[PDB]
Amino acid sequence: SLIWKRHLTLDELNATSDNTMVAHLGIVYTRLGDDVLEAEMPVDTRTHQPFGLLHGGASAALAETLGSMAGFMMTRDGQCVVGTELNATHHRPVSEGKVRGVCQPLHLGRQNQSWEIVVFDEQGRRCCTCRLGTAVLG
Amino acid sequence: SLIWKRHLTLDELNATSDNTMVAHLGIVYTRLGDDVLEAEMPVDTRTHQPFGLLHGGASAALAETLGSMAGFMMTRDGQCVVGTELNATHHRPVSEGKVRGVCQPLHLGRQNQSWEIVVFDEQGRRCCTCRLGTAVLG
Repeated sequence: SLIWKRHLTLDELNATSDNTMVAHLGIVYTRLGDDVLEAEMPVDTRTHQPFGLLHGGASAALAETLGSMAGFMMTRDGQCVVGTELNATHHRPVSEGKVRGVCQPLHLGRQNQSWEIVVFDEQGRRCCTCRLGTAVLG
Repeated sequence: SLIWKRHLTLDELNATSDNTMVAHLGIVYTRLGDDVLEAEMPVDTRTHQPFGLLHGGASAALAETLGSMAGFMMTRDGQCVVGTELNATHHRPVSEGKVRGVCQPLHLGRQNQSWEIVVFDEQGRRCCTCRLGTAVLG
């Protein structure tokens, strides 16, 4: 079932990243279903931590990016959304290729929402589990 | 697939609650699958907050109870687990009847573990989403 209130295309979605942290990290929206939003991010110099692994901060940023956008797509003209609470558990390390974030809703209220964001490595293994709470300012 | 390393019956599981907070709140283990554990808890004077609704602290207690026991059945003679990090998002209110918590693994490590616990009201509606990290000692 389609849940989105705002109907946009991937090209339009990616156009919002221009000149923001999203583009600075190479995050690209890659899939938009009826009730799910996906984006991929590279594991290189821009998202690395000392030893060469994926920085725990990059995964967090990817999650915050997806939850905010999905939340936005659930609002109507004149409304706005803002990320209020974030938590994340780092299960496994990643050192090469790209990771893929999958965002799905857990609760959709008219005043606030809760989104799940699981991050997988190119082998399909879950490397990070996050949850983001948002507030609608509409 | 069977994940448990300790094999116990629901009868044995409930017997461990004697003289603990689990029994004090009337929590009962109600289902044990290959890779899942469930328990139910009453929504009454024992678990209410001053305004007559289910106390968020009770939902949190049900979750820590579930993740801890599942963590325990994941260890062998001599070893032990301990809850280290817990978070919870309260989505919807409940005031009567009972709630049901469903616990499943997110990550099973030789040293760490991460468990998902979702709590539903009698209508099958999600009322709270939690995640508990646990450490395995030995």
